[PDB]
Amino acid sequence: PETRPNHTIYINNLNEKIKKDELKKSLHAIFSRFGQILDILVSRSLKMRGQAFVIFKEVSSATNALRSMQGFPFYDKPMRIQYAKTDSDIIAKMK
RNA sequence: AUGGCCGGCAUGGUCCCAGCCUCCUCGCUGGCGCCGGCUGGGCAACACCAUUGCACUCCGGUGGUGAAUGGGAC
Ligand SMILES: [Sr+2]
Ligand SMILES: [Sr+2]
Repeated sequence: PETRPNHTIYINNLNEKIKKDELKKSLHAIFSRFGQILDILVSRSLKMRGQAFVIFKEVSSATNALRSMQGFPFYDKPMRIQYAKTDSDIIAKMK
């Protein structure tokens, strides 16, 4: 099943050995160029490890980010990027 | 002494220097002889195992101390 365009991109296949704080910092280092980021959500729990949500202010940023960085080698692993299924809370609280 | 508790045995002492050791006051006002048994805390770090997982509620499991020695002064 495919996903529809979204403010938020969902990244998985991330290196699970990286600490939350550093992972957010690094993700920002490479994704900020695509547009203003509202937040980056990372959790190292059993269910949510290896994954991240990057919440852009504009959908065009998310879209550009998804196209350009698909398969990007990151901590020695190719990034897999999709649109999030649903809107992040940060986004609902505006639009 | 050890995260806490006990037993067998060995071993002259107090300082100074260097090297090493550790999940549980990484520190020079901790520790670094032999062997056996009992037991608590915690995944914070570290390691291993499992996990490819769509969140906006912090939240998988297991492991270790079964550790580390030389030199000088009195
Ligand atoms: Sr110790
Ligand atoms: Sr853990």
